[PDB]
Amino acid sequence: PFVELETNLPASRIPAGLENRLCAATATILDKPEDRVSVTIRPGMTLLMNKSTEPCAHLLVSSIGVVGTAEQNRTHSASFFKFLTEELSLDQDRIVIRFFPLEAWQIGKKGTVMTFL
Amino acid sequence: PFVELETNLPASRIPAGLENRLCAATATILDKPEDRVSVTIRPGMTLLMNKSTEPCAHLLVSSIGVVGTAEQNRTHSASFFKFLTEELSLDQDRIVIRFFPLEAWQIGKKGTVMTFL
Amino acid sequence: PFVELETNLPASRIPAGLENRLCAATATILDKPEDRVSVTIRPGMTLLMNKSTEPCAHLLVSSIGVVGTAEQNRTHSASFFKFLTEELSLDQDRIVIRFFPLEAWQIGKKGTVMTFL
Ligand SMILES: *c1cc(-c2ccccc2)ncn1
Ligand SMILES: *c1cc(-c2ccccc2)ncn1
Ligand SMILES: *c1cc(-c2ccccc2)ncn1
Ligand SMILES: [Cl-]
Ligand SMILES: [Cl-]
Ligand SMILES: [Cl-]
Ligand SMILES: [Cl-]
Ligand SMILES: [Cl-]
Ligand SMILES: [Cl-]
Ligand SMILES: [Cl-]
Ligand SMILES: [Cl-]
Ligand SMILES: [Cl-]
Ligand code: NA
Ligand code: NA
Ligand code: NA
Repeated sequence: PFVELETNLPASRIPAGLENRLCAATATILDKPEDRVSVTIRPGMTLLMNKSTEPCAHLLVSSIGVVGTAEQNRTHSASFFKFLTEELSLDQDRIVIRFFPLEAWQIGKKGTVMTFL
Repeated sequence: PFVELETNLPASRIPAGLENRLCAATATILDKPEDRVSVTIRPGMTLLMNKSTEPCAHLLVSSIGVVGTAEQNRTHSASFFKFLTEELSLDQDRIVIRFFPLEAWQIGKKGTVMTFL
Repeated sequence: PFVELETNLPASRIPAGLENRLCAATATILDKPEDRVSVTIRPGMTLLMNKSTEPCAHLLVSSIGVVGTAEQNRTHSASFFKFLTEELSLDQDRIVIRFFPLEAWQIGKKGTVMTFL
């Protein structure tokens, strides 16, 4: 899986180790091996949500066949929201998630793609 | 909708309130409620366009069923281009747009997904 | 094509001209005109890979009908990996690639979309 957290919060205001905790949370929420989860945090960007620029964040979740249905994404969202709101000290209205399902043929590792690994 | 503007222009060189104006422009161009439009600006990144690193920008537009056909995207592009070129003081050749259609099941809000809202 | 390199390496530690060289490498690897290749580099972001935050990078490759099959992506990956590992001084285990196929109708240029150009 790939998890990206983009926020208008400055790096300094972002809880140390958030990437680690988020890595773990992801593996659990999506039920994928922790050591294959990639976390990326882009802090200090300019963000506007609900015509407001108070602190807020976007969470992008990309994974293979686990985020392709409103069914499971609802469950995921709940978990992630619970995680982020807590960690970042933000209210639900200041967090949005986007799920992108992927396929092994589009993921490249060790000079090839998942498909041949 | 989700609008992301990534540029090699420094934050300082980016017109104050651009996110607000872009938020409004988006709602109009795509005909979606203004209060549900998310704008993100990543300034000061390294960008190369046409083997050149002079100022330029990328606009990413994600929305539900309104950017899925060359038909409507042509209309959108025209509007967005008119907006950006003006605002950013860039020529057409220094701006590129990418449209990504989305589906409520992949958008998470308030601990669930659009699908159940 | 669109190539994005996101890394936890600081801008200063990123080899001067990397975008240019990467632009060229892309055109070659994907066999698309060099002057239509867009390169973006986001340095100094927070990245965790294999539960580790040592230097690492993500490469996102978006293009029209050339990165849609494990077949060709394997070839691409090999090339890109060879390029990045070399340039960035990173081992294979610290680089991940993601391929996103696109369609002219979703790419906007000169106030319209590729489709009408
Ligand atoms: C998330 C997970 C993976 C992956 C790769 C190998 C084995 C398990 C999981 N790849 C990309 N993103
Ligand atoms: C753009 C628009 C929306 C949205 C959500 C609720 C009601 C209207 C529009 N969501 C995501 N992106
Ligand atoms: C990559 C390549 C192109 C493009 C545009 C015009 C002519 C050739 C190639 N567009 C977007 N990304
Ligand atoms: Cl920051
Ligand atoms: Cl902001
Ligand atoms: Cl996965
Ligand atoms: Cl800046
Ligand atoms: Cl630049
Ligand atoms: Cl929408
Ligand atoms: Cl940096
Ligand atoms: Cl890091
Ligand atoms: Cl292309
Ligand atoms: Na951070
Ligand atoms: Na800005
Ligand atoms: Na750079």
